Amino acid sequence: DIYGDEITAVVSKIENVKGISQLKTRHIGQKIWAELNILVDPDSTIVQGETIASRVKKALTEQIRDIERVVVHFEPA
Amino acid sequence: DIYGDEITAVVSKIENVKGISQLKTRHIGQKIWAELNILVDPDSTIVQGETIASRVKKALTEQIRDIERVVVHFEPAR
Repeated sequence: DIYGDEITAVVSKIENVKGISQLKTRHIGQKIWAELNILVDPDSTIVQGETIASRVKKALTEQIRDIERVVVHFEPA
Repeated sequence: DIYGDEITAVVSKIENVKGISQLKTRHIGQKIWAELNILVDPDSTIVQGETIASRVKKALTEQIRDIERVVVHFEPAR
């Protein structure tokens, strides 16, 4: 959904992501350290999941300002 | 994320919390303001959810005295 936090907004537009099971953010003033767990099709390969995780990472780091750190883990839908 | 883990660790042991959907910590000096959305049984009532969420807010304020301020929201799991 695009009406929640900025990260979830970025991720709602990535077709192959079906959900975020867990979003953890740390804030020291404007600076953001993030850790996410996305849900992808459970019959995806592990390399397919990685690819999507990299896609999400890339999207987040260019679309969102003051990202110090972002890790994306993937998990079955 | 030191408090991240510490928070997750405490909530992990609270009966009827099925998961953490969202954790936000903000550093204000050397104290912490935290905001969590916890996962509870979808078939419980709202007042049972608020009961669980208050148990979490207390466990966290007590066990991590670095945390000045904590808000807990809840929402349904699967």
